[PDB]
Amino acid sequence: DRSRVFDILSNINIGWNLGNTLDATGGGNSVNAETSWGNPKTTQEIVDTVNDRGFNAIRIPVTFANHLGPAPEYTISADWLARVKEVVDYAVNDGMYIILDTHHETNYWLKTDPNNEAALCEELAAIWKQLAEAFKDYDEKLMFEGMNEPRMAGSAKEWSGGTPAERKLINAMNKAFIDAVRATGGNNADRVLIICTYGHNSDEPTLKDLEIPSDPNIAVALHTYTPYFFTYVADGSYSVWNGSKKNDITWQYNNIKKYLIDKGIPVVITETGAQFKENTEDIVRWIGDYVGTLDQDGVKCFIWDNNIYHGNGEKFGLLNRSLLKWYNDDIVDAYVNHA
Ligand SMILES: OC[C@H]1O[C@@H](O[C@H]2[C@H](O)[C@@H](O)[C@H](O[C@H]3[C@H](O)[C@@H](O)[C@@H](O)O[C@@H]3CO)O[C@@H]2CO)[C@H](O)[C@@H](O)[C@@H]1O
Ligand SMILES: [Mg+2]
Repeated sequence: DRSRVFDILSNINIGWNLGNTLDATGGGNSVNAETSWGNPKTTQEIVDTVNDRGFNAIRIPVTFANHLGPAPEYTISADWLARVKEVVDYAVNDGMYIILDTHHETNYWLKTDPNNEAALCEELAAIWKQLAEAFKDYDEKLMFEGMNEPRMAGSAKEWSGGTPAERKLINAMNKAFIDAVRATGGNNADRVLIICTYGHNSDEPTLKDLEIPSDPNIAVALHTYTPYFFTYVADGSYSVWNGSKKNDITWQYNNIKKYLIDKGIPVVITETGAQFKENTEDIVRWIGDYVGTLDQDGVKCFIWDNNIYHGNGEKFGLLNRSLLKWYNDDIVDAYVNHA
């Protein structure tokens, strides 16, 4: 019976990622990593704005790698831990629902080599122990997401669910994450712990191989920027949404139902969104089909927002952080009013 996770999650309207921020990897062992990819230092005002618009839930991606001491302790540098805590606290002050993850660890130590299971499991555990300790007293609105898109970068199946041996590794790493957090006690004993598939992929073979922990206070995370060719820019990508491709979303959702929802397993889309391609009207329609699909079973999603809209890059930006204004209110309206 996993109904406690469902009740907690049902309180979310819809979520928002503080993207390209604490996940950013410049600056080395320093708090400047936060601004290394060109975003301003996060403020209470920024979080207020996110919450006030209707995003009562927030994902705070954090890349810890460069702020970790040497193995085997992997001590998180105090300055970095304190800063992460500050940013989390912004959301706590606003009584928001919060996901804390580890993020671009995949650039560093998190390489899904089955033969290195122990070392990977131990490092993940050593990081989450310290995090779980630092957030021991935080209430049930704070959730942990162990990994972000855990995978072997450059591998043939990097972005399509990895290999069978890798997926078994993921199951072991998921288990190590849960184990380390539960062992810290306090509010971490029944805290919602959000696990993931290889690369956060949601294809049937990726889902089929997913070991579901017996721990009843967990949820499964997936990333679905579906369809890829609408949401991203690439050879073969399009910006028109007439509804013809709704099937690609429908098809994928049924697998998620088949393997998770219809077994009573909580599911969360911890990342989704569409890059701006001068196509407000189309994205609004896509949001209707996509989020409306998730709303069929009360599944919540968190929108990726990297604060890139005018300039070059992947245009997932929605909140102009420096002006505390939204880049595109029609798109945002569709998100926050999805119900
Ligand atoms: O999963 C989120 C992740 O997506 C990354 O893009 C991946 C896509 O996930 C994947 O669907 C796509 O597959 C396409 C392939 O790369 C193309 O070359 C072409 O052959 O068609 C495929 C569609 O079946 O690959 C991309 C490659 O990046 C994003 O990079 C990343 O931001 C995000 O986290
Ligand atoms: Mg308690």
